[PDB]
Amino acid sequence: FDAAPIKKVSVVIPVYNEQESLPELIRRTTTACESLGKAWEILLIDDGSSDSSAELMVKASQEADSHIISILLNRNYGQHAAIMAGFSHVSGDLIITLDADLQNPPEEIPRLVAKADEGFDVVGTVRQNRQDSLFRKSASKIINLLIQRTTGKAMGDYGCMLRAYRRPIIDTMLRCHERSTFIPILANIFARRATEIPVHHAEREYSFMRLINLMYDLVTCLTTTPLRLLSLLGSVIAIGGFSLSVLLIVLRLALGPQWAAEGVFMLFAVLFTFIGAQFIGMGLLGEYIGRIYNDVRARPRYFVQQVIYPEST
Amino acid sequence: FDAAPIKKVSVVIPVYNEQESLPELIRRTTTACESLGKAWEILLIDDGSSDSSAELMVKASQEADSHIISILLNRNYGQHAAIMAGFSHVSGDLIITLDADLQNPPEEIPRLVAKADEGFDVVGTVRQNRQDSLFRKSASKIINLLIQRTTGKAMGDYGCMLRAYRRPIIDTMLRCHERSTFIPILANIFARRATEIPVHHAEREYSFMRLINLMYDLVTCLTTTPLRLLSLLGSVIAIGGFSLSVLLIVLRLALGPQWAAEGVFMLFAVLFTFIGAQFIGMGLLGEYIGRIYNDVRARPRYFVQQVIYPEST
Amino acid sequence: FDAAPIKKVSVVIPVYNEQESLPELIRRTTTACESLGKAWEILLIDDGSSDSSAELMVKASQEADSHIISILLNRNYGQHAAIMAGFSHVSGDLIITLDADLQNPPEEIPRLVAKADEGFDVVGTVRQNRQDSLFRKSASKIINLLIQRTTGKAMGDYGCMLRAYRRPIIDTMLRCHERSTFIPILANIFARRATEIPVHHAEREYSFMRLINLMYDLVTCLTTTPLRLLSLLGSVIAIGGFSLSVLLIVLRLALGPQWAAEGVFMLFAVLFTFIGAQFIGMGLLGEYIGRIYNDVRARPRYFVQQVIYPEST
Amino acid sequence: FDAAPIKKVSVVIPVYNEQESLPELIRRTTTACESLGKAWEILLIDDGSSDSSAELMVKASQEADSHIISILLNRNYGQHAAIMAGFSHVSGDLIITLDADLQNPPEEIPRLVAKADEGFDVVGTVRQNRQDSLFRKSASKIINLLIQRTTGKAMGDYGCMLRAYRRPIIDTMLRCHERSTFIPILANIFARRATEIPVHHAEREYSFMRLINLMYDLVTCLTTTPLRLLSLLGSVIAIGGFSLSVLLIVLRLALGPQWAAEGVFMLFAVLFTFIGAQFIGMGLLGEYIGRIYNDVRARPRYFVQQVIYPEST
Repeated sequence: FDAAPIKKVSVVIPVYNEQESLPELIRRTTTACESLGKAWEILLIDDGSSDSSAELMVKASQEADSHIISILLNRNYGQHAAIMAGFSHVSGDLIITLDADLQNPPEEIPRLVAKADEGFDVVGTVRQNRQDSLFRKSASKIINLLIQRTTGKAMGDYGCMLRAYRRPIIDTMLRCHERSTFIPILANIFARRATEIPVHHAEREYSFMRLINLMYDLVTCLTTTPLRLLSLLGSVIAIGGFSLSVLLIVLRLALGPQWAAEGVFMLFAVLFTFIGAQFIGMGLLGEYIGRIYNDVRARPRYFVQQVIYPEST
Repeated sequence: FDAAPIKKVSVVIPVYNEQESLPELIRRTTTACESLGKAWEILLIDDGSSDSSAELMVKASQEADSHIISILLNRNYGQHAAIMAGFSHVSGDLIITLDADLQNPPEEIPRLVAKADEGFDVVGTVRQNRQDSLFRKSASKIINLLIQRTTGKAMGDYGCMLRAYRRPIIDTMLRCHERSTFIPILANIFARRATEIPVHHAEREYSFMRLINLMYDLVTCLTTTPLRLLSLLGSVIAIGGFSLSVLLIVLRLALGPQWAAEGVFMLFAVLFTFIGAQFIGMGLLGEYIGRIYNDVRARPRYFVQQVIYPEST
Repeated sequence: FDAAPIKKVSVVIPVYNEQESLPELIRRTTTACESLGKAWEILLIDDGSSDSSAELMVKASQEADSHIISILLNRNYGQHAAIMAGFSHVSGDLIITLDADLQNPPEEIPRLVAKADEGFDVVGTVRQNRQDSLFRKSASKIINLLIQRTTGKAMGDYGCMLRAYRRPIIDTMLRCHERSTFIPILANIFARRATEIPVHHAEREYSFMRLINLMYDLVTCLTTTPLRLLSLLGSVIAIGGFSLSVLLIVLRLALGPQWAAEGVFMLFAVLFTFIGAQFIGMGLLGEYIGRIYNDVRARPRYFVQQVIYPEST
Repeated sequence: FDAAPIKKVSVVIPVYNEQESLPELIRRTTTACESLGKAWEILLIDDGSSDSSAELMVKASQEADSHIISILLNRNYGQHAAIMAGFSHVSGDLIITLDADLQNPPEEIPRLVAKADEGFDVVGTVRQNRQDSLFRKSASKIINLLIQRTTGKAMGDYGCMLRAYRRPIIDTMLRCHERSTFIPILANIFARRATEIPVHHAEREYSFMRLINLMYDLVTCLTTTPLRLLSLLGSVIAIGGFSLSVLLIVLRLALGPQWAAEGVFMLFAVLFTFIGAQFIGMGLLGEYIGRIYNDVRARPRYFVQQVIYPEST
């Protein structure tokens, strides 16, 4: 929970079939870290590549005066799991995640280090003038609002990989064993102070079905409200059907029969009341189902910064 | 599990942006504790405040001859989590929870200590002549009955913060890791002897949507009966539709056709039978869902007071 | 896993407001145990009684040359929990459970010990000529068949308290932490050899709503089949509606219109197909829900009796 | 994670009432293992047999110069549990599972050992010209495709028992405590390199209801997609009903009334919209239910092969 100036930096980079980009990535990333004036290390994690990426990483770590640690996985498990493997081997005070495709320039690293020295626990980035499609642009805005309400911190670009975390944030994320989650969201759940800064990127150009799968992951990770709306929806339908049934009953007695299908309409009104009550029942199940999920994840409830005892005198 | 007289008292107070009230709270609370004639300590827990509350607490704990312990959290986590942080640092025999807004006078503390010395494990309070709205007043009565049936102990005011717990009660509540719960309810699940006494309070004046959210938390924490009512409701609907279908079939044969829409009515009757069977199915799922929730919470099953072995002679 | 002759016997008796019966229970139970010719102990567990039962138990355990161990609970938790408390304090090779109301004579204890010496891991009892009501008598038969199919062992009377368990059976039941269960059922899940014998009892005369609650507990503890029947039921309804819809479509073209409400009937047939598909969906959820429950309970998968390694020569 | 040549082989064989086949199985299996030129052991696990199988196994293990280890279970628990018992007692580098009914010849063992020496972590088998029924043949093809998509490895015959696993694969499967699963599927989730080879078998001739039960186990073990299809199905129904309702409303105003039952048709269209929304609600529950199941199983997220640190110079 230290707010002291940073002394060492750790860089975490997942690798999966990056044979062509590695020589340039290592050179540019190394130069930027040397300009910090601090101790540093670089972690390369191979996620079961098949294009000689592992051979290059071993050679780099054996090079004279190297600061590169190579972690090799037995097979492909995912980018999220590869990052968590790196978190378990870091030794620095500030942790920075980066992409191996060189979409995010390594030259932006010094800016994040300087911003963190001002006391921010988490430092994010926002890509400027990326000119995405309207559907994707609109979706990003919706996600940003949802994260702001739930976590209290904003996220302009949830999909950007360039971010900085302080060590106390990383240690607690290692205490969360939930399989479905999003690391940037998890950090803001424990962060006290956060900010974002603008960055530039390489020109563009996941798939559509990957995007829709991601929407469910975000919503389930953030809120259980959708299960609450089932009961609200049902109560509206149930009340509407009940009111119409009474109106038809009272209307015909005070005004005599009016339509040939008058009996059929009353039967439908009773049916709609039952349909609404079914939504309430499903929402009733949702209240228990949602609470089971929180207990299963078992996130930490609090973290203590310091305790002050009265003087023994 | 001691019924012996109290020797030390611990006071737990959550703090969140109470800069204006702290100077008066510390003075009044300190005086009342000094009148007990017992050893005492006061715990102040800051839940990520932003109005210089943390600075005052540190100064108070460093004051000469102080009995104040200050616990600082890295960010805001909630009143419930802040209280649990205090429970993990207490050292007394009787634990008292209090509010930092001075709604509940600190001068009532000696009364609770005296009542606990008579052998009661839990001592509650009831606010007199608070003149709440009819909807809120009616809701409190319903909650009191529900808690009485389930726990065997009554609770006139579930929302009052001034309460006393003996150490054996606090230790077991620390063994319950359920995220959604209510501390006063949890205490009565392990208490042998309990009572409530009247108190006075400052004049009044959560929001409406906060109240409805709280109702679900209370019901889910107390009972799984609502999932049982789905099957009962369905059986009534299913039996009604089946009876009407038979009546129409028998009626027309013994009395000939009667209505133009006679065929349509029979189809509706068959439908209502299916609708009821759907409620049974959802209730069937509820039986398993509710039992999963109890196992996940994993509350203690029993506590042993003492064991008497026969004499070795 | 020993099949050796029994050397010591442990008797477990839950107590809850048995002030009048205790003096006779202790005398009769003590005499029967002395006739065995083996070492023995008696455990009395008080489940938060309020009629001086605890005072008598302490006096009995302090009596000269006593074999009685008294376990006192801080409050009432249930008969099932009281029994589990006794299991955690036994020291014998054969464990016998008995009722404190003297409905089951203590004089039947020697018979169970003799039967267990023949090599049976579990020994049960069946009450003769109890002349229960037809509804209760029929329910017992249904439960017996269900337990036979699932466990491979029969149970004539699931409600009889007089039973004997060998130590290896008790130790494993202590490794099952499921809150909702039935001890006699759990024993047969690990027993290799079991039998039942007839006994006599005091003349009769739970409530009706207690009986229906118990039926759900038994079924959920034994099988998940009821969730499978939802899909089977839906497929029948869906196939029926689809067939009728085709018949109406083909029938009218090859035979012209026949009824005024012909269009309405086709709409109902389409509806019934949707209704059936809803049952399939609920059953689809049940497949996952039922498997979650088994993992949460986390019963032992196997127990090893002995391992024979080849001779070192 | 060694790719080194195999030095010792372990054979695991579950036994349940194989009195007639054991003498031939032991002789043939022993000869094949002696031809390998490596150290070897054979494990026989008795799953609560009742036909003198246990007596023969003990005699075999006590025979002079024997390599047979006998593991006896207290009762029948299942073939899957019996295999896991063997995995906990193996001591070799390559693990081979075999059937005691001699359907799979033991003479195929040397082929699997040779194939594993080429660097494959898992080696499977495919039965040739078994001439199964069309329904069973078609089902096998569907399962093979499903496993290929999910695991990245194919499985021609999921039901064949003859397979080889390297030690690193077995150790991790012991870290998966899920009760419902399929061992061959679990191995491919951690394997880097896998292959299958053809084998021959004895001529044929589970039951039908056993086959349908197995289909649910496979699908639940592999994917949660079926819960996603509920929402997709509902959206189609909801959109269709909404479109038809608008068409009827617009059509009649611009073309006047057309049918006597025009009002009834509109009511049905509104109903179908509600029916579809119910499918969405169930799918909404499925998103949470499916994620609870993955956390409960708690499979390992990754395995590290080696870590290369930079030279200290």
